[PDB]
Amino acid sequence: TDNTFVSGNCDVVIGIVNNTVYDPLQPELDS
Amino acid sequence: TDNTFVSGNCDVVIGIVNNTVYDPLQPELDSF
Repeated sequence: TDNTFVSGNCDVVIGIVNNTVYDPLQPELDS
Repeated sequence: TDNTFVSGNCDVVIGIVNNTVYDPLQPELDSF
């Protein structure tokens, strides 16, 4: 999430691919 | 907080306005 920014939706970009975006805040709050 | 940064104080800026800056960490801490 720190190397990318959220813009629009996935139905806009032509050729978008699916991958897991790692959020460093999730494991810090879970631990 | 990610779209802006903290510089100076509210009193030293001319024509400055008041608002509520949204902190994305707040809703994440609500579940925590």
